[PDB]
Amino acid sequence: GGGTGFPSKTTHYLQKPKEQAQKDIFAILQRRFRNVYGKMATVPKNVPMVLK
RNA sequence: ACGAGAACAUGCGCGACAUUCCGAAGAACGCUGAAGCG
Repeated sequence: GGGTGFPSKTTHYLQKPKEQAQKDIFAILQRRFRNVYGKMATVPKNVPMVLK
């Protein structure tokens, strides 16, 4: 379904090492959504932040 | 007062008969209405 989350709808997170995948996802989210992740200085413990 | 004088290169006759512009051919191949959450 729709609204399952960022891990879902994205093959790359599973393939990348947890830390590498988290960094790449944070970079992508900051590139797209600058008003939430763009304001965040560092990578959060979990990327994306919220559970869907 | 000419190898001359008359004297239609003419008459009847259909460019016509038989013919399929057809034969073969997927508008389809891939494509999450989804991501962030303020």
